[PDB]
Amino acid sequence: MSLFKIRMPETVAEGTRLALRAFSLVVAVDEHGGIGDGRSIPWNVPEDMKFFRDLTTKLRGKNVKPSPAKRNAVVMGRKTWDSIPPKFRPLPGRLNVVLSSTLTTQHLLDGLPDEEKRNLHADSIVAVNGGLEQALRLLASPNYTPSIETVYCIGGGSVYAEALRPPCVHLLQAIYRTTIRASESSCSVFFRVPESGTEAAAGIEWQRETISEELTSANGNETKYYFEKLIPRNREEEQYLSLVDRIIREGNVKHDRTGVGTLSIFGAQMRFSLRNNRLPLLTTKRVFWRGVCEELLWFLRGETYAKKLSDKGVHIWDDNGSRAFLDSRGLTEYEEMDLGPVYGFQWRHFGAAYTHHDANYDGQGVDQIKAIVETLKTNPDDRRMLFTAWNPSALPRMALPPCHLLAQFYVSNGELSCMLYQRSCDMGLGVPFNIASYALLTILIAKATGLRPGELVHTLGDAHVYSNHVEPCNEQLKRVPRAFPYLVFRREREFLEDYEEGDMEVIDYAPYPPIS
Amino acid sequence: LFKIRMPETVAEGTRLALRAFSLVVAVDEHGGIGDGRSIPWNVPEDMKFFRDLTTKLRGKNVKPSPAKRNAVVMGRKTWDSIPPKFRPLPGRLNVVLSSTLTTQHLLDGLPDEEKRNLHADSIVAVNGGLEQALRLLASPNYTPSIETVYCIGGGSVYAEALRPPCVHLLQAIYRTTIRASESSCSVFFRVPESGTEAAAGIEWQRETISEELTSANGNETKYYFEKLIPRNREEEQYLSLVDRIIREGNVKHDRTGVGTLSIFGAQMRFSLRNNRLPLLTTKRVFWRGVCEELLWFLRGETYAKKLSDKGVHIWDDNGSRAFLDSRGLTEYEEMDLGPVYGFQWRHFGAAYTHHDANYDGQGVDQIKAIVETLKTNPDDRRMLFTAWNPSALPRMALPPCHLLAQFYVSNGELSCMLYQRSCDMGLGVPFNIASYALLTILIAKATGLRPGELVHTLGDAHVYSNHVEPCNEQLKRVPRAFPYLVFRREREFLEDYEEGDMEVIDYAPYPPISMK
Ligand SMILES: NC(=O)C1=CN([C@@H]2O[C@H](COP(=O)(O)OP(=O)(O)OC[C@H]3O[C@@H](n4cnc5c(N)ncnc54)[C@H](OP(=O)(O)O)[C@@H]3O)[C@@H](O)[C@H]2O)C=CC1
Ligand SMILES: NC(=O)C1=CN([C@@H]2O[C@H](COP(=O)(O)OP(=O)(O)OC[C@H]3O[C@@H](n4cnc5c(N)ncnc54)[C@H](OP(=O)(O)O)[C@@H]3O)[C@@H](O)[C@H]2O)C=CC1
Ligand SMILES: CC1(C)N=C(N)N=C(N)N1c1ccc(Cl)cc1
Ligand SMILES: CC1(C)N=C(N)N=C(N)N1c1ccc(Cl)cc1
Repeated sequence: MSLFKIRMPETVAEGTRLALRAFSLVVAVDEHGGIGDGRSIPWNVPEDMKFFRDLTTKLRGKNVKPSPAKRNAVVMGRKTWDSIPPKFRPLPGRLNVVLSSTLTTQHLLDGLPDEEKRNLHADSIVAVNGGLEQALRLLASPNYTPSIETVYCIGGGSVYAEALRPPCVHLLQAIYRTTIRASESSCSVFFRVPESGTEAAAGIEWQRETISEELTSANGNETKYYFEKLIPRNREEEQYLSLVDRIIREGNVKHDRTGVGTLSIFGAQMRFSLRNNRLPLLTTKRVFWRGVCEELLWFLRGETYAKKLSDKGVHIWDDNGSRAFLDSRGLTEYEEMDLGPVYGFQWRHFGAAYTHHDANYDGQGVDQIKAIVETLKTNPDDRRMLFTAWNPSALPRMALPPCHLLAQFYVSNGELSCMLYQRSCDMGLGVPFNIASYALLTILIAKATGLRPGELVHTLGDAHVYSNHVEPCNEQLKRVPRAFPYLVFRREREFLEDYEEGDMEVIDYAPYPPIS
Repeated sequence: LFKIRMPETVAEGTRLALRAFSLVVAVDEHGGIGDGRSIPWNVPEDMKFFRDLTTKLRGKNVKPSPAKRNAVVMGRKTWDSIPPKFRPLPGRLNVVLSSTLTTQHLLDGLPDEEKRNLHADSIVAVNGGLEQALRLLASPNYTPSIETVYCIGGGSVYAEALRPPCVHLLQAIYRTTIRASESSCSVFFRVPESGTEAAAGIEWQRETISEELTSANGNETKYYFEKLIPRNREEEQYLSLVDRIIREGNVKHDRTGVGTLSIFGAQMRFSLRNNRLPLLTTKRVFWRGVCEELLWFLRGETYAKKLSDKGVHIWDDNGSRAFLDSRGLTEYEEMDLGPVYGFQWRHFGAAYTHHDANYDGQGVDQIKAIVETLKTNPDDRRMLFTAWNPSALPRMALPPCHLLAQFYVSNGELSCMLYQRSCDMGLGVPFNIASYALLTILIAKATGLRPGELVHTLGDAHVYSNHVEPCNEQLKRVPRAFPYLVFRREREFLEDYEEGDMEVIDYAPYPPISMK
């Protein structure tokens, strides 16, 4: 359509490029915090060693063994790489990234005992002339992201130091620390977690997710040790968990005509950071992001024919798209799964006359989306940049009124912010989905106007919890939220409407398992 | 037929149960009101203070007439204490609580008949306690004619005012403490402590406390004043948001050079229960304008001359032959704004020619439909109306600032959520909280429901650059208790309601900002 469509700008890829890849950290220390006796660890512990081996090699989803197209990487200082017997070098099943200003990828290769091995481990060994940051940077490249599932900082006194301070600390998703109660090993380097509220912690609040019971090693000195997984507390996801909990403890009970019950409160707001490629996909329960992605893209394109979603295996619109339901809405003239002028149609053709989904609508009605894209690039402080699908005229003609019916954009310091207005909000499955959807829209719109993603604000109206969801939503409440993942684009397009779900990839999403 | 008919529960939805009052009292360093047998301390300054506060009216120009005067409530014992030759307290309605004395009884106790008749109007007895007295001053005879009620005494009455239900109605407490040389007392005055059950959620705070004064009564009596008020967290919601904006907002500049400090996304809640009217107290809100424009809105009016003809020129700038022409609205008579606000509320989508046309029946009447769903299916999650119509903004003098509102019904109370895109914290927001509270209250009256809560959601919240100094001044004032809204008479239809049908009682805002 070209002119009917919104042409992505040249900076399209400039304000969304992953600058630094997210990672985790594995480490062992003594009761005093020591980590290494200068070049060695005077305390090799069987259990801890197997743990490091398992943690760093295994992938999310059991039954999938590492391979060259999907594996984990480890980043280590040169002195650490040097402390590994050349015979066990490199650590198998992972991409070994070494920090060195004296050794090149080639040199590390030379170090391996024979040629054969040097060739057999060629794609598993690369040097980086820089510290952690330049390594995390190298990793974010198209070649390693999403290729490398998880990056693990396996250590080195200087790497751990770079990792625990801005900027690399803002990407540290988890800290796995093994504490061995050594009989005496007072080393040199102390590994310490910045305490909450101090300047060092840089605003981050590290809280345990899990702590193991004190254990006894099968080694020679029955050494005692324990494990701990530490994560950067997530206030953002907590807003959500707090609101669900309040609805369950204080919400009002209501049963509709169907006998469908719900607990609910009225009026609420949430904030979600969208900077540096941050996607707020909730962690205490996996979110259907492919479903989320396909539908948002479905929106911006002005679609109304749900079959396109159900063909790509997304069935969120079947119930409300059937013949039976449509007939109950008086839309007996609509093809099955032809919802009418809903969501997207009102976004790109407000007030246009609707007939059937396959008709030509180009140039019809007010294309709100195309004007907001144009105003942001010429008058970013305009206070009237908002779209609505809430059209009282077209409403009866719709399969049903839109739940997320209003959105507004704000600009400050080149950062695109978006406010959302959801009249009805199902906390259990609806709200998380909607948070992902609008987060995506702000990113895609940001990329189209030459701005950086900022924040997503969410205004809830009637936000409920189904009765049939109270218990499972209670189980979930137990879990403490983990760090959010990030989304990257593997390719850009010429027009906003051209983006496909595959063009982007969600990296480092470690959501808790399905509630039992 | 086009107008919204009021139900017969119209008056019951907002009947003023108890009228709001204040309490004046004197105590010694132990909290001794007196030895139950007359206050042993005549501290002249206190007497003139008492006389001044309880007699004068806010209108620093009106004299106490039976049509507009202050009331004074006291127990029989306190009324006896008043020298017969000085009964009743002149210039104030004397309200006496007694289970034996009668309106005629009190009267006869006064000597000469000349005053026994000139004061039949300023004396009245109530056979019951304080709670009954406030319920009696809430009748149409006293509210709003009585500008303010003053519980002036009796240990039994003070105790009642300090406990529910009467406390929830106490606007303030004036307490003078005397350095008592005589401890001859027995009953102690005590303001419930913050957080204790006795305080019933109310947190009493000092607005003012004087320095130690010395009476010219020849005894060197040391004494001091106090003005305690119920903490108004709700207005502090607004005071805080302004502080935050002024303190950390994004300074932007219009294309005309006009400056603003801003933040995007905020929310505020306001209780509309029991005739509570959330009119900020830190700066007087023009209620006569609010009320008239809202009414103007409900009627679906599009002609501002009708509002300017009532001393409300808020739309005179956008009603200019000049402004209008810029908008290309060349064929619009002056002051004809086009299909804005009200028009989209009652006629969404109708084609607009001139404010003269008859629109009855045209477009969608969002208000009607809500009022109906409200009385038959109060749980429906689609009770919201919008003024944001992209196909018709270009024909509007201006696009709506407060563009969307939704309703929610719980326990028979009506709540409302307002969405305002641009928000002038300096003048609009305060005005807009007023309007939508009024709107919510009237909607309740129209649907046999009780006013619940008003939720205010903001988009671009800003403080105009040249308002910093004034707002900073206002921020120094501790918010006072919100006033109450009442209704002298009712109506057969909602479009019929006139500004003079409701009265705003007990509104004691702080004086104008000394903007030198
Ligand atoms: N308890 C535990 O879990 C662990 C303990 N250890 C212990 O720690 C000690 C090793 O720590 P340490 O001596 O700090 O060694 P490291 O393993 O951190 O190696 C440091 C080396 O990494 C390189 N490097 C680091 N930062 C940069 C940078 N910004 N730019 C370029 N190169 C960089 C340099 O290589 P180059 O010299 O080539 O320029 C450098 O000398 C040992 O005693 C080991 O046993 C190690 C890992 C884990
Ligand atoms: N220092 C100060 O600031 C003040 C000092 N005082 C002094 O304190 C003393 C007040 O006496 P105290 O007994 O505490 O209180 P009151 O003066 O309130 O006298 C109580 C009397 O008020 C009436 N009353 C109270 N509650 C009810 C009710 N629910 N229904 C009907 N009638 C009711 C009764 O009249 P009845 O017996 O006829 O039924 C009752 O005996 C006085 O001596 C007065 O001078 C008073 C005010 C202020
Ligand atoms: C096994 C050990 C000591 N334990 C932990 N927790 N973390 C590490 N990074 N380790 C480690 C792994 C490999 C190398 Cl080369 C050095 C230390
Ligand atoms: C003047 C005095 C003592 N002082 C205060 N602060 N409050 C009262 N209510 N007073 C009072 C007024 C009238 C009567 Cl009859 C009794 C006490």
